[PDB]
Parts: sequence; C-alpha cells; structure tokens
Amino acid sequence: PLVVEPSYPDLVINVGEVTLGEENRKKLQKIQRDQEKERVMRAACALLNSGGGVIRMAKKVEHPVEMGLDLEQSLRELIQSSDLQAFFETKQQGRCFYIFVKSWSSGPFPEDRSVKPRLCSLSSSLYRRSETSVRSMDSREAFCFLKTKRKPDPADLIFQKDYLEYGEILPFPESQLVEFKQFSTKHFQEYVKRTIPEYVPAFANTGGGYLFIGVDDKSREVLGCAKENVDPDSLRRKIEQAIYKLPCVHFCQPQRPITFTLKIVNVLKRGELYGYACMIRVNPFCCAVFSEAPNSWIVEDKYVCSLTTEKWVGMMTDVYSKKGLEHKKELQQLLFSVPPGYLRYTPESLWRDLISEHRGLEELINKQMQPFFRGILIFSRSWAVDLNLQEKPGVICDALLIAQNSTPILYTILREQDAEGQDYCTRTAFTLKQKLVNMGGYTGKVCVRAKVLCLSPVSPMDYPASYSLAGTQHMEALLQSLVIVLLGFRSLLSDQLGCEVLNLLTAQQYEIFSRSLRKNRELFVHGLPGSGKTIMAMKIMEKIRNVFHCEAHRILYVCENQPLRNFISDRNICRAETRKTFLRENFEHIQHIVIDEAQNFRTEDGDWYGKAKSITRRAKGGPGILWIFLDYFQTSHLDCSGLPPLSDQYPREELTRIVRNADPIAKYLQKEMQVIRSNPSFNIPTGCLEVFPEAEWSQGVQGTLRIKKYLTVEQIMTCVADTCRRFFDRGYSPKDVAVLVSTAKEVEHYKYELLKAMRKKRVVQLSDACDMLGDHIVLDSVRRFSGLERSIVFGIHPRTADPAILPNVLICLASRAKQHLYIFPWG
Amino acid sequence: PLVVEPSYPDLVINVGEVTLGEENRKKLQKIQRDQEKERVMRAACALLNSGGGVIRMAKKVEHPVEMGLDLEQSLRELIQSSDLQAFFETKQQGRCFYIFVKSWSSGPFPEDRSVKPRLCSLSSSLYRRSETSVRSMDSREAFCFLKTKRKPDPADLIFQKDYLEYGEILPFPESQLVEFKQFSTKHFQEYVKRTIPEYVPAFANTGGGYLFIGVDDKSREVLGCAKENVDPDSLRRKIEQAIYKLPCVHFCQPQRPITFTLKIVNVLKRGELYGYACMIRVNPFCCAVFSEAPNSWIVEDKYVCSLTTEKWVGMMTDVYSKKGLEHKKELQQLLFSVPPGYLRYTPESLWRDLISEHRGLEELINKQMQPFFRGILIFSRSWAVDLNLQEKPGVICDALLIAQNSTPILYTILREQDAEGQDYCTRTAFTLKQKLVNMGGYTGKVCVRAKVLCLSPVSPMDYPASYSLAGTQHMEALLQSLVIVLLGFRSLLSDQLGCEVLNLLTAQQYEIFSRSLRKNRELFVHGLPGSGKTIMAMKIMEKIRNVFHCEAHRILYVCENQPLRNFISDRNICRAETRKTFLRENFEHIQHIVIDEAQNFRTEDGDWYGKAKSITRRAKGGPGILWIFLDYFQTSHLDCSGLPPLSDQYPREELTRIVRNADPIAKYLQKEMQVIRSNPSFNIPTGCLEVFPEAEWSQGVQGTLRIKKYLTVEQIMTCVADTCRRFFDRGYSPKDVAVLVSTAKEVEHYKYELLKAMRKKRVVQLSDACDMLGDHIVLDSVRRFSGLERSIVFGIHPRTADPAILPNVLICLASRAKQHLYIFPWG
RNA sequence: CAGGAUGGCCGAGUGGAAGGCAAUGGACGUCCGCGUGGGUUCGAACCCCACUCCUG
Ligand SMILES: [Mg+2]
Ligand SMILES: [Mg+2]
Ligand SMILES: [Mg+2]
Ligand SMILES: [Mg+2]
Ligand SMILES: [Mn+2]
Ligand SMILES: [Mn+2]
Ligand SMILES: [Mn+2]
Ligand SMILES: [Zn+2]
Ligand SMILES: [Zn+2]
Repeated sequence: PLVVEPSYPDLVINVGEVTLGEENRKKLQKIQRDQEKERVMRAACALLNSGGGVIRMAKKVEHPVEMGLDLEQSLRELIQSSDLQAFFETKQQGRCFYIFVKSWSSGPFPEDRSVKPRLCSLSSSLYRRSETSVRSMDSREAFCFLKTKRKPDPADLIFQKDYLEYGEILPFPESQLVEFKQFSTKHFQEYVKRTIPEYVPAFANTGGGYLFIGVDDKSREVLGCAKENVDPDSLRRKIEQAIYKLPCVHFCQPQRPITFTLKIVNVLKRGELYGYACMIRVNPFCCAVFSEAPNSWIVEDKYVCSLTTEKWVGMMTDVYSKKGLEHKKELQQLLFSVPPGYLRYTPESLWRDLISEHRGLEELINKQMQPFFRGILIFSRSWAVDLNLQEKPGVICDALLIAQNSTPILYTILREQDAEGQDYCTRTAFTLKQKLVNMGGYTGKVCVRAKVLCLSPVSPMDYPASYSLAGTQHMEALLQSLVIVLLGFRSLLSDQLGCEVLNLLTAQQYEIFSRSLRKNRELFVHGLPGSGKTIMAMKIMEKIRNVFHCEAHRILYVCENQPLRNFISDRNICRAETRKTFLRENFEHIQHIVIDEAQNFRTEDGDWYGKAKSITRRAKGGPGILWIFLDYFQTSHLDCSGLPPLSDQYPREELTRIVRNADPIAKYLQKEMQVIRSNPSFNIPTGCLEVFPEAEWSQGVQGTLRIKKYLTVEQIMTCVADTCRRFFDRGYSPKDVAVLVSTAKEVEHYKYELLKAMRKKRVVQLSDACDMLGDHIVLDSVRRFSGLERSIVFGIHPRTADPAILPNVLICLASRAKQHLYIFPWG
Repeated sequence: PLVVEPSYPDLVINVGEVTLGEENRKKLQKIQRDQEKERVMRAACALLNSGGGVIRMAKKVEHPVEMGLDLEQSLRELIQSSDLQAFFETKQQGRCFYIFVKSWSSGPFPEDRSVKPRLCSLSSSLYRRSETSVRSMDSREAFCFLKTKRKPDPADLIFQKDYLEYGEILPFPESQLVEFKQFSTKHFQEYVKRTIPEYVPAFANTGGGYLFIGVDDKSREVLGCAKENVDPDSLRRKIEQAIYKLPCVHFCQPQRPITFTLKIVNVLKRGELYGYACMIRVNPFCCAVFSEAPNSWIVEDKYVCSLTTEKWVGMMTDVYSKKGLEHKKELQQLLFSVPPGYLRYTPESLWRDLISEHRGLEELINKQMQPFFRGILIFSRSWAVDLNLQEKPGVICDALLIAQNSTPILYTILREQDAEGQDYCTRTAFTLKQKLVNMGGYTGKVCVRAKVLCLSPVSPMDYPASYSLAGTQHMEALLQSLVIVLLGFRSLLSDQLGCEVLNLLTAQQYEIFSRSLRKNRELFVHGLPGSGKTIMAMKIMEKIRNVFHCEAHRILYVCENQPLRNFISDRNICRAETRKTFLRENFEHIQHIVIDEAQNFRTEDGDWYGKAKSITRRAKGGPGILWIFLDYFQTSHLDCSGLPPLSDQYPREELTRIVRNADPIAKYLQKEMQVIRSNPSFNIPTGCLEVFPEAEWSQGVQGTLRIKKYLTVEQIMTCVADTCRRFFDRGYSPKDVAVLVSTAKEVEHYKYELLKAMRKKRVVQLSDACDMLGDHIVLDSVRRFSGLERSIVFGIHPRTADPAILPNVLICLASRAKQHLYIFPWG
C-alpha cells in the first residue's frame, strides 16, 4: 500500500519501484504497466486533494529518463488539461525519481467555489447516456451535474407488449432513450448482470430510457435467449438485486430509491415459445446515481485513503477567519510589509528580547541570513505553540524566513544540541505548510524547509526552481496567506492582526458615519458599548478641521473624565477640556464643539448644554458644529446629566455595530445589555434603551473571556501577575494591560497588593490612567477609565454602594477590553 | 460552400446529402466519411456561434437511422461535454434529417462571461508542449491561455557545438524543453516544412525549447541527413520561411516576430562529412502563436464564413441597455406578468383601438387563439417597425404569442391576401428570435414560428418538444429576455418599460432616503430637477403613517399650486392643502407636516414656516415630523419665500440623482443647470445652487429631445397635432401628453389654436391641469404644472416678462417630461 | 480478468497489402484505407489509447 514518509516537512508518498521511460514501459506487460500507473495516479490524486506534496519512486536505471506517455496522459486526465507544468514538476537524482504535486484547490473559500470542482479524481463513476452511447463525467462535468441536481415515444409502444415475435423488426434505432443488446446462449445471465451497472445509471442520470436485451443491434430483430438457458424468475431477481446495489445519492426529500419497470417477456416463434427477452424502462432519477464508489483519494492522518461516495459528493457540492480573508491585503501590508533591499526581523520587541536574553543569538542569525538580501524573518517563542502544537523545552525561538530567491524556511534555534530538535522543526514546518495551503488558501507552489540551529557549539529534499519565491508578488501572496493562517490561532502576531482587523472595522463604520457632517450641525450620537464612539468623535474632529479649514485651537472637546481628556489632548486635534473647566473658563473663539460621554455629565456646576449652544450659534460662517456623543448603557450616576429630554435630542445618529471588542467580549456585552434593559435606572430616559445592535454583525476576531470567583485577593493578584508574566514572555508589551478596580478608594490598596505579587514576576512599574503613553500597566478605577481601552484587562471585584448603579459597572468594564478580559467577582 | 436558406424564420443550413447510420458510414471510404463529417461540423459550429438554428441534410434511406458515432464524437468535442442533449436535438422525416442546434453563448453580457469562451471551434490551432508531447488546446484551454497571455540545461551544451559525430548518444531525454526528430527518407525539405508548424508553436507558446531534427527518438543517436539528400543553406531558408509564416497575435508592444536560433551543423562519420543535422532553439513568445488559422465558423449575413485569426482571438478574449438587464425580473412581472389559467392581450389600449378600427379582427384573433389556454399575446401596429425593420403597408397588426405548451408564434394580420406577407412575417420572426438570443441573452431553446393571417377571404419545421414553453419558468425567462430586447428599441412597450425602469430607480433612491425618518424630526430636503423630490414626499408620508401608526388624515401636505394639491389629494395618503389655505384654516388636529415646493411660497399671507413649526413641535405624541421639500433651481418668483436662512436650514438632505427623466432630458437639465449657476437669482442665497448632480450617474432610459426653432405659432400647433396623432396611432393614450405654455394668460389662445388643428385628428376634448387623471391631453402653463409629470411634453414659446426668470422657466418645463420633450422657442 | 475484426470469398502477414479461388480498395508520384476514431514514429494492417458488436 501507499503511506506518507514520516520524516519530511511535506506530504511525501513513496510508491516504490516504477518503470520509467516510454520504451521501458512499452516493453512491460500490460498488467504491470497498469498497476504501476494506478499506484502513481493514486499518489498524484491524493496529493492533489490533500494540499500537494511529493511522489517518490525508485527507478531501475541510473541515467535520466522521461516519465512515459501513459503516465503523462493519466496526469493530463487528472488535471483536465494539457498544462502539466502548472501542477506537476519532476526531478530525478541517481536511482530516485521525484514528482512534485501542487494542490488542486486551496483554502476553505476558493475564488472558484462555484466554478471548479473541489476534488481531482481518477473517475467519478457517474455515467450518462450521450445520444447512442454511455460516457463518464469528468470532474468538471460531474461538478456541473451535481450542481444542477442540487438545485431546489415509439419505444413505449413496444414496451407495452405482453410478448414478442421472433424476428420482429423494431421500428426505431438506438437513440438517446433506447439501447439494444444481444447476448450469447451460454452467458446470457452474466452478460445481463454486467450490463445493468453501466446502462441503468446512464439512463437514470440523464432522463431515463429503455434497455432491450434480446434484440439484434444491426437488424433490430427480436431474438431473445432460448428458453432452455434462462430462468425468468431468477433473471428478474438478479436484475432487481443488480439495480438496487447501485449507490444513489440524494439532495431532496423524499429519498426514494432508483425507480424503474422491469419486464421479462416471452419471445414466440410461429405460435410457440422460443425464448425470453429482457426489457427495462428506467425513469429519470431525482438525483445522482453512481455505478460504484468514486475513485478519488485523499491523505488523512498518515494514510492514502479513498473517499466514500457520500464524502465525495459532499466535497464536490460544498478558525477560518472570514474578516482576515477579506482584509488579507491590508493586514499583510500593515504587519508583514515586504521591504525593498533589506531583510526585516519581526516582531522587533520579541527579537530584541531574545537577543538580549541569549548571548550570541544575534551573531548566529546574522551569519545564517547572509544569503538572503530581501525578505522578512518572523520570530516567535515557539511556532509549534503558535500553531496549537506541543511545546518543546530547550527551544530558544522559532523563525520563519520568507525572502526573495528562496523557499520558505522554518528555523528552530536550540540552546543545546538535540536529536529530536530536527523532528520538532519538521513537524512544525509540515503543519505550517499544510495550514498555508488548506487554511491560508495559498494557490501557488509552496514548501517549508525545516532547518534546526543550535546556539551552543536523510537529506533535505531539493525542490524545483519554481518553488522559490521569485519576487514581490509571490512573497506578498504567501504573507497574505500567512495572515489568514495566523488569524485562526492564538499568538502575538495573531493578536496584532486582530487589533488591526478591529481598526479596519472601525474605519469602515467611520466612513459610513462621517457622511453626516455635511447634513447636520446639531447631532446627538447614541452609541452602544464598544461601538467606537470615541474613535468616531476624534475622526470627526479631524474631518471638521479638514473641511472647515479651521485650526485645532478653534475646535473644542468636552468630556467628564480627566484621563479621557488627557488622552484626547495629546492627539493635538483640538483643545480638550473637562465639563467643569468648560463651564468655568471662556471659549468665545471656539467655532465647533464636540462633547463625549455626555450621559456622565452633571447639572450642578452649570448649564453646559446652554453654554455650548451659545458658543456654537455665534459662529460667523453660520452656526458651528455641536455634536454630543453619549451612551446610556454606560451611565455612571443616578442624577440628570443636563441633556435635553429624550424627545428633544434630534437629529440623531446611532452607532450600533460593535467594532472595538473581540467576539467573546462582544457577545458578553450583548448578553449583559439585556440586564440593563430589564432594569434601567429611574433617572435614565424611559425609551432610550430601545437601541439594539445590528442583528448579524460579528467581528470574527478571537479573544479571551474568563471569570474566576471564590478566590481571595492574594490569589487574584498572583493570578494577574502570572498572566501578565506569560503574556510578556510571549512578547506582549506592558502597555497592552490595564487593571480596573471598583473605585479609587481601593486603587491605592490594590497598587501595593499588586507590586507585592508582581515583584516576584520581575516588573514593578504601574500608573494611573493619566499617563497612558508610558510602557507600563495601568491600574485605575473602572469609571476613571471611561473612553479608554486596552488589549488586556483585569477586572477586579466589580462593586458599588447601591444596586441601583451596580448593573452598568460590568458593561462599563468589559467595554474597555479589546481582546483579553479577566473578571474576578465576589464569592 | 454552405449558405443559409432564406425562406425560414430561423438560421437553416442545408448541408446536402449525408450518409447516416454507423453501419452505413463504416462502408464509406474514409475520405468521403471525413468530408461529410467536416460539412456537418462546419454547420454545427456556425449555428453554435450564430445563435442556433437547424442543419438540414438529406438522408439516402427512408427508415430512421442513428446519427453515427463519429458525428456524435465530433459534436461532443465541439461542446466539450458528453451532454449533447443540452445543445443538439435531431428529428427526421422521410428523406430528411434535421439537427436543431442551440446557441453556445447568448446575450451581450453573459453570466459565464469570464468562465466559458464565447465561441465553439472545430480546432483552436493552438498547441503547447506537455512534457514530451505536443497537445492542442480546446476551447476552454485556449480561452484560459489567451487570458493569461493578455493580462498585463544540458541541451544548450549540445546546441553550442558546431558539429556532431554520427551515432553519438545524446546524454538527455526528450522533455518539456527538448524534442528529437529524424529526417524523412523521401522528401526532406517538404518534411521539414510539415514539421516546423507542428513543434515550433508548441515551444513558443510555453517556455520555448529545442527541436533536434536528425536525432533518433528512441536511441537518442545522432543520425542527420545524408549530404547528397539536402542542401543546408536551402534547408535554412525554407525553415526560416516556415517559422516566419506562423500566424501570431499580440497583446503588447512592441509586436515582435518569433525569436529563434537555427543551426545547421555538419554530421561527421569517421571524420568525413556524412550529412547535416538541424537544431532550432525556440525562445518563449510574448503572446499566442497559431499553427494556422483557427477552425471556427460563423454565419455572416447569409454565408457560413470562417473567422480569421485576429477576429477569433478578439471574440475569445471578450442598444445594449444595462438597467433593463438588471431589472428584467421586476419589469417582466410589471408589464408581461404571465397569468394563471387564461390568455392575456396586451397592450389593452392598442387592442381596443385595433378591434374598433377593423371589423372581425376580434373574431379572427379569438378563433386563432382557441388552443392556447394560458399565456400572453403582445400586440403592435408592426413588430417590424418595433424592431427597426421596414414597414409594410397593408399590415393591420402583429401579435407575438408566448403561451404554455407552445413555441413562440409571431402573427401577422393583413387586410387582404398577399404574397409578400409570408416573407414579411418570416423576416420579422427571424429578427425577433435572433434578438431574443443575441441581445436578450436567452439561454434556452427558442424558436419563433411565423404565421400570417388575413381578414378578408414551404411547410413549417416541426421543432422538438423541448422548444415548447413548458410552463411559468420558461415563459418568465423568455419574457424577461423580451424585456431586454424591447428596451433597446423605440416603441410603445419600450417606452412603458422605460417608465417602469424610472419608477424602479426612484424606488431605489427612496429606499436610500427613507431611513432618515428615524433620525430626523425637522429636515430640509434640497432636491435637484428631476430628482424625484415629490415622489419622495409622497412615499415618506406613507412611511410616516406606517411607522407612527397614525391615521392618514393626521398627516398634512402643503404645496403652492392647486394642480399639485389635487394630484396629491386624490391619493388619500394625507390631507393636502395650499399655503393660502394652510395659513388660514384650523390645523390643530394635525401631527406631521410635509411641505413641498417651498421655494415658491410667499410671505404676503403670513408666516407659514412659523405656523408649521408651532403645529408640529406641539404635537401630542412629542414633536412631530416637519420635512420641507424644496428646489431652488425651480424658483418661480423673485421675492422672499419665507424660508429660514440657508445657514439655518438644518438638518439637510440632498437628492442629486436624476431619476425621473430619460437620459436626453437628464443631460439637457444638467447642461441648463450650468446657465442657472452662471446667472443666479438675487432673491436666492449664495450657497444653495452649489449643489451639483451626481457626476457619474446615468439613467439608462432612452427618450426624445428635439428643439424646433424659428417656427410660427400655426406651424408649431400643426406639428404638435401631427406628433400627437403619430403617438396615438402607435398606441399612446392621450393622457401621456402635456402641452405647456409660457404663462397662464396665453392658455386660452393656445388652447383655441390647439383645437383648431386637433379637431382634424379625431380628438376634441382637452383637460385642465386640475384634472390630471383625465383621459385627455393637458394644456396649461409651465408654472401651474410644477410638481407634475407626463411622458410627452410639448413646450411652446418658453418666455417670461422679466428675463431674470428665463433661466428657471426652461428647467421648470424640461423637468416635467419623463421621456419625450419637444421645445418650440421664439423666432 | 481477457480475445477477435484484412481486400469480392478463404486466408498469410506484428515496425521498412502473400497466395489461392491482365486487372481485381480510393482521392489527387503523394496521401487515405486492414472493425471505427485518435495517438507515437522518419515509417503502422503491425505499437498504445478510446469506442462498436460479439465471444471466453
Ligand atoms: Mg477473411
Ligand atoms: Mg492475420
Ligand atoms: Mg481502421
Ligand atoms: Mg497507411
Ligand atoms: Mn449501441
Ligand atoms: Mn447496443
Ligand atoms: Mn519525438
Ligand atoms: Zn432525490
Ligand atoms: Zn506580444
């Protein structure tokens, strides 16, 4: 049998001894020739349907030899084309002959989903009557036939006769609906039995027809078979069993079997029984009928296995990150931008960390990368863990090289020499290549070379020249498949890609939203948790600058919280102030005013609404912009905020799409918002919670949500320290983490309790939410973090004095976390 | 040669006598067998490429015979599929055998446009190297190859030598880049000429390569050709001529010839010159190389012609309305709705006119239409003129029947029996079928039977049963194709379809516009001429009723003109009133107000805007809708309208897409808006007229725009009467016509002068603009007609006492015409 | 899982149209033709593939 060589970074199938050369194969006997051909074609079909690979075969001669015309032709029928160079390339070295196979189709959603078939096959076993002949459907024909089937006469006069006369001329020829057969006196039953499988499916698949056995083909005379040599009852029984053995596949209800009418009719000669003639009328079958199981092969686990009929039909009719597939080009240009003229190392933080920890690693990698002048080298603590494989102790780092004039190379750097290091690297490279094809949807010729390196002081297969990354197009396509592969797993680069995906969704929704600047002056933007409200605000003020040509000091931003102002101020897109400062100072030169988290404002200090109206309505070029963003789900107090009554907040814009949180956190917010809807506070307007998110909107960005309870403060704090340590070891920056507590009066306690448990994890620097830019974990209260967001969030003991306010705290917390959220409730 | 028979409503090719039956064709000489096969395949390819048809061949025997396996296989190769039934159906009677051919590709923009080639071919004459062999590309392979070409070794060490030793075993086999050929023993130069086209194109098309002539294909020995047999220089000249004779096609510049290296090297035997060996190195060619002209055929006018190389490549690499194709389904359901269980006559106006003008026509049609229990019978004065053919005097009407269980039939009615009637009907039916396929994109099997009838006192081909319209699906598909066919011609049904296309475009724009209802209470809608402002107003009243659940009488519509008021009132979607009635009567019961044509309002009677604000913002269910539709290009007076300043008209919506006028009228409006902008009115703010129509927007609906200047008033009115008569004869109801004069005072003068001529055309009654729903022509002034539309508009002497309004009056006139506009300016 | 098919008839021919009952397939010395259609080869009745019918 055929099995995959286990020690390679690719699917390598060894088919054994094969006779190569046209003359040598001709000198063979037909049996040996066809058996070797079937072995090679099984290997080729399996590799085509399993992501490509290599076929290895030993050849009996030492000098170069051509493949052979029959092998050539079988490959041509396999790919349904004369372009062998596109899918098959051959090398030979001494006694070994290699065929390198490319994948037939790549990815879960190929561009050709409804155009080209899912599988290559040796045969589809689907037959249809093609005029006066029965023909087999190739892969394309069977694909179209199944696609059609899955969508939601004079012969009958003879058929009605009870008996036939010997020598009776039938008036019709063989045609699209009729077939004649005559068989020997000795082997009639066996011939009928071997006839059924080839004609009954052909009639069934194409519109039915009549099959007459006992009629001469040339003279159309009825002859039958002598009574002494046929038992009509046995013949009918065998015919029915024969028809019903046929594998039928359905796409409909009811799923009835193949329908037909069968008649064994006496043939009378001069008024006496000469013999019997068999007559079959086959109705049009509602679905596809196979004569036998399709001859298609696939590599699963480690064996070349044939696809069953149902599995074949399923593939032929029918995490995978759809947003990654959509944005692959933007994501690749953001993260894996291929440089001109120099080799890039990514991610830089992890690279610097590694070369600091391990002396001489810089020199090792630099001496190893001398050949490659242009490309990208992608580092990781362990690509095996990145790809959901097991971790191997002793691995310093793994690097993936994607450079010009070279194949992809996956390096494994070892602190000390090890024999199993090569096996680990080979497994990682095989997984990476199989994912780049099957999951990343790469359609070119790809191979990943596994090369182990050691810091302390079976040959690799040589692929054709076409497998080298010729230039920018190939490098960019491979990196765009790597993006899709990474977005299906959890890792540092996967999370960076998720962040950029969230940014792209925010950009799309802002492009939709920003068209309201020409259509409104007063606008009340009602956003939902994680709807990008603040990003939309900032981008709108940039747009106001661009459109009205007014300078930044002439645009005012007003918010409730000092951390949020401080964040907004550094952008330099405005003058940014707090509600109290706005009420106090003078802003008569301001033309445009933008107000954020208005639901958190208060009426005690003054009429901020009226002040904003007075300032804006005075603008020379007509009234200025006055946009008031707010979110009632994120209310933080039980008093009126000075906003106008609900009915008076017009015109409006609703930001209902969650674009700033990963899928787990988004679903968490959607679940929790029902809790607020079930019991809104008395001060909240009656009908302002009727806003609902877009029904089918999803982000397709992976994240982490975890709730741990019954734990003491020490246990919470050690768990936070451990998680931060793991993230930083993997390569996450500290500025991706923020610790949010219930109230400021607990912030000073938790800061000390956190330095206590984090001094054991080798980072002793924190800060409040007023110094976001610093590379350090932010510890602050949930409320003071309003309008801010961090990739990793640790929510500690949500708490408030009044249950009337308690419901909104959990949402106001979870909305701050982009990807990873850890909550520690009381228990 | 092959010629299309002229007396049929379809493409019929008579290929003469052909031997049919496998047993009969096996008795022929191969030469005759192949010639008959070539004739039939030429006919089939021409019909496939020309929209389908019938192949007529006389058969030499009386009894039914199968087509033959060689013919079947050639057809299978032709369509690249075993599904012959999809395209070819055969019927035979007596000594005649017919093959009915379906079109391969249909329509100007097929759905498979980039998936399948447009042409079927007998041979593409494109070859490529496949490892050791040269294969010809079929239609699909050549299509993909041309697409790829269009989108923007040790053998060298043998080629480097200047001589070879007889019997030398070359150290490499035949491969993708190497071919070995021996010299023929009889005609060496002719053999070389024969072989160069076989192998040079294959190398050139894919990667080039080496062709060794004089090398044993099996032993790889060098043999050459004896010096006494060939002249090396003559051989070189002939080879160069053969290579440069190869057809080539380019998708690039420079368009360079085939680049190759040719070496004639001495073959030495024991040191003495034995003969010559020929080596050609073929560099890869930038584009496609043919061995000869492609073997593709098409019907040109009435000759079955072959496509040239460049013409074939042009077809393979690549009025046709687009909106008709887009909306075919809805347009068909609107006009050509196929009813259940009865036969429908359309258009009913024309049907009634015909049966009133002609006695017994009702009996003729009804007695001819007895068999057809369901379908649609589409009437016209002359389908020939509808299809841009020449009219025939004596034709009463033409009816196109599309019924269940029947092929399409085109009926031609004559008053008196005529010999040319059958020819006229046949030509019309042939044109209609060719249009349904090549222009309407029908992909099924279609035939239009031509039948001639008369009031006063060549057999048709019997098509297969698959050409009958089996039910709703086929009837709908054919009628949807007829919609696209009609939309490309000027006719009554074409104009009706254009009207419905404009309605669908306006529905799309309203779907975009209507979501603003949830987001605004006060809104100013600034529409451009022909932007559908009034239609938006009506539909938004409907949506206000729907979404606020208030009774229709609670919604108020206020306009400036009594005709518009009435045209809105009769629809019961709201209460409609004038400004002069609004400012006086009691409207406290009103909740919501929609104001239209606000730019024409006046302040002399009161503060209409203040009253509207007061009524709306006091409403019992909170502040109600107050939307003010206005259009400054359509200003009718130079005074203040009472609208709030431009700076205060917010929130603001703009309707910039012209969706109410055909393409010529729209272009006229767009051009006149430039004059308006050049000289704006003084009573209008500076900024409003800076709203510009969508630059890239087009309607895709045909119409008439004609300016008839220097006419006198009597000539103007005679022309108007004549044009009205032509329209009414063609089938337009009079209520599609509006006659607009400069001002209301000249209404009576122009009306008297109108009747003075119109009473000669057998229509007497006219209608006022206050009775738009009448079945009579509307004569009124441009100002009084604002807000109303009709298909045909006659503009008489557009002028104003103060020329400052002259720019506005032309647009106020043109915007009223949906499809046909006739302007009669002053001398 | 295999095998046959040759000229009017019987039949010899497996890579440079016998014979037997003056010719004795055909198109225009070239080419087609040995069941039909293709392929390889300088060269096919002869080698390879598909198909037709029948036979083990
Ligand atoms: Mg014989
Ligand atoms: Mg023999
Ligand atoms: Mg033959
Ligand atoms: Mg020959
Ligand atoms: Mn048959
Ligand atoms: Mn048969
Ligand atoms: Mn060769
Ligand atoms: Zn079924
Ligand atoms: Zn070119």
